[PDB]
Amino acid sequence: HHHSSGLMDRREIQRRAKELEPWVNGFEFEGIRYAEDPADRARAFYEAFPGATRILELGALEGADTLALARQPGTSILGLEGREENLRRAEFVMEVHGATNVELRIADVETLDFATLGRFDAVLCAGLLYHVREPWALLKDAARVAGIYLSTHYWGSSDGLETLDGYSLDRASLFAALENAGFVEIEVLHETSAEVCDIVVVGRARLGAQIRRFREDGFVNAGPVFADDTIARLKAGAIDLISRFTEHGHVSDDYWNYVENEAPVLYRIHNLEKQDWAERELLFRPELAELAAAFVGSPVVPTAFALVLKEPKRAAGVPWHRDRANVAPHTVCNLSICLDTAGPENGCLEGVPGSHLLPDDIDVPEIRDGGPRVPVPSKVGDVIVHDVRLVHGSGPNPSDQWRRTIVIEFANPA
Ligand code: NI
Repeated sequence: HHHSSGLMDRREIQRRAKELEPWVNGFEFEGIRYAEDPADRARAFYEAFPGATRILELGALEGADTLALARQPGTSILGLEGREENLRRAEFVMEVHGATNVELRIADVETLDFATLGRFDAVLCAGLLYHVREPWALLKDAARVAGIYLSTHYWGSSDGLETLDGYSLDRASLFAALENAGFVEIEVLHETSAEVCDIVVVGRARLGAQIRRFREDGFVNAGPVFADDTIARLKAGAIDLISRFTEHGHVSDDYWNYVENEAPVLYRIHNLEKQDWAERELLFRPELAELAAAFVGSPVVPTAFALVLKEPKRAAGVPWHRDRANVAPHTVCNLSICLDTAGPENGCLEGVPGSHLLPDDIDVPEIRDGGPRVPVPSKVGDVIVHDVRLVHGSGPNPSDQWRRTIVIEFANPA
């Protein structure tokens, strides 16, 4: 009757499950109760954060929620646990279900330097905020690593919960802790009583909302990234390149130019990383690939470099188009380091929101004239991120100002 298998054998699953006793929530697997709704909350979690490929769970006892979040493909999970018993139980659960895309670490979140972990797309704080003696600092530490699925409790109001370090948690001190942490975009999904109450909120800080709009609209002004110096060096090198055709007498296949009397107008420097640059190293700065990584996916590689130029007065517009249409949405993005201030009357970016989520075969003039054609204002230093499927264009620059921009294409190696 024996000497056979199981549909790891269920006998061995029973042995190692009984070996790690006691279990706090038990352990079931394929129907059988071995020891005495995470998938639902996980689907809600990905409904709140759709493009998450680098999630970080906090307080992953037994890995119940961890396994749930690891179901979605292309996902990498780091789960931190305080007690090593629960850690070995969770490691066991991952071993059984075959979740090879999960790392479980033993770490106390109360005395942990959160900068060591890195940057994460989303953070799951499921039922532990009411275990720390100062939860606001926990939320702040969460903000340093762009979105949180918080599921916690709160206390009515009437009874005075003193006033400790600026916070009374009640509801006011909760939303004030999330606000002071950095999460400016808060959405309550589920929630009251005179004493113990429950609440489940979603939080997006700066860069997080930028991800939301980049996914919905297809383009975002993600502000600056560099800490002084290198941007002005990029501008100086760029003007150093424009002076080759203008001030000197340069000519090559990468100086794209186009009637009578007036000199040919230069509008694009193709293959910018390959040209004679003293500052092309700045094209490989980690902040750029890190930003494009935060918007697209974690492993990003720069695929194309270019320098688009709007000369003063003479510069004409660029027709509306999609850069590439043979890729899935939210897969390849363009970053645009704006070396000059750009306004609607200066030849700045214009996009049709949501056009990146349209089919492959389209008629560009219909999408263009249909609209809306919304402009993307930018200051010198801002970085514009947009999807390659986005239908985008601009008008001409008839004013005295230049309008120079560095465009770099970041894509997933797949
Ligand atoms: Ni384009």
